[PDB]
Amino acid sequence: SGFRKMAFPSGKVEGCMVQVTCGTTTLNGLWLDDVVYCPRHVICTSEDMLNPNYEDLLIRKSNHNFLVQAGNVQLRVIGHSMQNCVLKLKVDTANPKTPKYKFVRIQPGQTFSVLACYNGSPSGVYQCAMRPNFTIKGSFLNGSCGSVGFNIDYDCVSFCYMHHMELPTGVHAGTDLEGNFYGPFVDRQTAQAAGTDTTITVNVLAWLYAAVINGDRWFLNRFTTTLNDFNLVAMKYNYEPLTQDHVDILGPLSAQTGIAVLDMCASLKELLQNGMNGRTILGSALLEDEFTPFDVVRQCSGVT
Amino acid sequence: SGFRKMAFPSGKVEGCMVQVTCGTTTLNGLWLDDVVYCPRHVICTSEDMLNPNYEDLLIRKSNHNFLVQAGNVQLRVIGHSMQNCVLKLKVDTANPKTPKYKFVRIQPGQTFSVLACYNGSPSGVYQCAMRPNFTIKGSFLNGSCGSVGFNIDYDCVSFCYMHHMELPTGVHAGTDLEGNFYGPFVDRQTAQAAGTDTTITVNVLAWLYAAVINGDRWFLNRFTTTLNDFNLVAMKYNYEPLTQDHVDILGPLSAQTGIAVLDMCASLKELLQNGMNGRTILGSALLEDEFTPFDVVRQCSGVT
Ligand SMILES: *CC(=O)N(c1ccc(C)cc1)[C@@H]1C=CS(=O)(=O)C1
Ligand SMILES: *CC(=O)N(c1ccc(C)cc1)[C@@H]1C=CS(=O)(=O)C1
Repeated sequence: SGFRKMAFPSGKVEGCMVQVTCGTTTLNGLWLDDVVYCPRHVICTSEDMLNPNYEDLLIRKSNHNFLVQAGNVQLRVIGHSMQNCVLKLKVDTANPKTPKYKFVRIQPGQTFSVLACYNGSPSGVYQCAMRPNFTIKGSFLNGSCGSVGFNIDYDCVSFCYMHHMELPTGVHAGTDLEGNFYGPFVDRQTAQAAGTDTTITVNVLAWLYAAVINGDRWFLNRFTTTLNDFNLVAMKYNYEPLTQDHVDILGPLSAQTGIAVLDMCASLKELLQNGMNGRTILGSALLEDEFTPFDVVRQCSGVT
Repeated sequence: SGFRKMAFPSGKVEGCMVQVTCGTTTLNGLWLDDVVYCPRHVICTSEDMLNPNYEDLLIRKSNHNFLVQAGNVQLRVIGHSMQNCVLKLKVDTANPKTPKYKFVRIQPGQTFSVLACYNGSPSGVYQCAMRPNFTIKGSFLNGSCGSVGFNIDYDCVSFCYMHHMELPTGVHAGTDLEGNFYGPFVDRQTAQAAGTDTTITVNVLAWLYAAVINGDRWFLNRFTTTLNDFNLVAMKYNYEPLTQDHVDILGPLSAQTGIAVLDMCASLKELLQNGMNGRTILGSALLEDEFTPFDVVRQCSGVT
């Protein structure tokens, strides 16, 4: 019993973190096989960041300008290329700690673990969601760029995020491992406002199921609703609209608890309309939206 | 910017987790040098748990009854001993992944990371505090016993917790790595009620500092108070009394923010007396008490 915001074990990714230095800019890189992945803005001074031409800036760079350090040992760079907003540094040694891994571009609502690093040394791990405005609510200080987000399925690390930018509102923007930004963000020190931070409705319902499963049941009510009725309420409270796909995805938690998804929607509706009246659910005073149905099932059935 | 419930990177501890099987009971063990540490109740059937005599139960056990499996490889047990409520299994091979480590018995209010394991495989990592009633609010399913809690100082893992018991109220009890329980708990399936779950006042103030540092300042007020006055309010709301030691410990956050600890106490007092009036602090609708001053300073200054 008990329900916790839980990150994947970070070992397999700790073994991939290196320091990348170009001139006097230092940040984190990801060493997988004989390639080191890092944000392309490693080649910028903060002067450069107001309006950089990365193609022009890169022309002044050579293999030997990219200093890569795995712990204390220096890696030899035999090639560099720009892919979208990341650099790929070909090194002459395959990382012997390379896990099985994939690159995946996640959708908003999907959750992942972040290994926050400074100078290629891991400082801590925490759980995130890709927000519906394609920001993440991270914890990232100066030098944390190149820190990566990941899921682990048994032996396989799926890398979904590389950290690039803190927006002036202290939320975070970054790329998949192909260097394509999530959302409309650019690696440029400009005006970039986040859109509406909408709540991930399907994740809140998953978390309500997690609560039922763990004893917290006070918010179960006598009522039901329809997808269309629930959605009117969702709109009013800047909740993502709930689809039949969301209902389907919640089926296993439905089945296990014996609460129809549309009954749980009616419970959520009442919570949106009445607030929690000073009570808590799984030790929280608001509605948590960064547990996926998959996260709840995993944590509620002890998957490794 | 941004503030997150952050666990230590779990790699160094992932490398110490093994499966311990005695008869038909399986749980997690900690492999450090040529010793495997596990809960002594590995030798019990759940029948045994109502009123076990561990000394008598152990007499029927031999080195060869303790099956230890590190991933797929079986370790050979050349010795076993009972220390308080843990077993120490002497194996014939030192763990080549042994980090630098200490055993430390933490005090209530202190926070640590838990690597939740099943069958010696890590499932996830999360942050905890030892509560003032010597419980922790974990997330632990059947087979999670022998899971350990830890802090990391640079290269050194300080192990402070081994998971033993879920109490009937779905909170968790366990031992330091010398097998001594935190609080009055016993490895026995009996009536064991938790005491008052009091809030860790010094940790809440630390978290209020973390909030100031990160932009959330709405709860700063015009008022100050005294240790004695604040403490009257603390008593009423089941907050730990605040000592001069707590004030001293908060000095660095005081200095960095320019808010006297007694001014922040007055802010907390108003929050206790008036609630948050539907507002949030660092994305939370209640007062977080499982960040230590040391945790806030660490996360706010990018320590690795
Ligand atoms: C994002 C990041 O961590 N940094 C960074 C580097 C370069 C640019 C253009 C923006 C941001 C850190 C800033 C200075 S550093 O320590 O070299 C890395
Ligand atoms: C605590 C724990 O994880 N288990 C356990 C084992 C033995 C006793 C007496 C209590 C609790 C799990 C229960 C069954 S198991 O899978 O063998 C381990």
